Amino acid sequence: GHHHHHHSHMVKDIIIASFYKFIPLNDFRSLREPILTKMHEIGIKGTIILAHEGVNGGFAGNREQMNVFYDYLRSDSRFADLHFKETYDNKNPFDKAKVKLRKEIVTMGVQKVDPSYNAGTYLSPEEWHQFIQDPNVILLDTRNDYEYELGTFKNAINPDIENFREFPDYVQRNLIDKKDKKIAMFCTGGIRCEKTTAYMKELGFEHVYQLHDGILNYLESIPESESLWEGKCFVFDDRVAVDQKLDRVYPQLPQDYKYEREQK
Repeated sequence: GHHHHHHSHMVKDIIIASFYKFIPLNDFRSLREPILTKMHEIGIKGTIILAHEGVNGGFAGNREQMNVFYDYLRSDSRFADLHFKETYDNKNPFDKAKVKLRKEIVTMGVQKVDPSYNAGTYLSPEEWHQFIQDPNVILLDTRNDYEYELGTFKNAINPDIENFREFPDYVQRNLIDKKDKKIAMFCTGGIRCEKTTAYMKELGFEHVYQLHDGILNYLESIPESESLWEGKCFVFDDRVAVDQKLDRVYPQLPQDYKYEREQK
């Protein structure tokens, strides 16, 4: 019933969820207090970002805690189908519960980017695996410089940006003459590519593709022996990065990360 100690079958019994959803939230400001209160009651640590355009977050707890909190979030009909993508550790990688209100759930700094009309641009990990072996594909990391340096897909280009809002300028100065080229984009869990792909499609890019649910989805789906992933995958929490097995890198990476998704 949740009030009895019963250790998980797993040694890594802390669940770390990552999620996002683009859906208009007219009352998004009024959701902050109820969600935050439930995090406090249940003992969830993590950061959830709310905006008019939707929700994004990462948070952690044991299975009993996640059962209660998933159910709570999903009790809003607009969130009934939130997909919590899980990785696991033996430590909670978040220091406290935070809910932030923002202009965007991930800040690219461009006014009318509609991530609807992204239909046809998503590649599953299996499709992606085949797609990005083509040396003629422009394989483009959408992540920040600190992320790229820890690890990336084989042959991936680094846009060398400090913040996601620098991405449109990168497109404008580097890719505008390449609208008819195959361009494949990826990030940690998919959220940034939702905006980059929509933004570029509108600009007239005809062959832009994005890795569905990002690097973490690929690492879970593709066996390590075949994987085109190199190095470690940066994450926006205490773990700093995870390896191909989606485990916290050991020994622990320096935690001047810096972390949370608001800096992204």
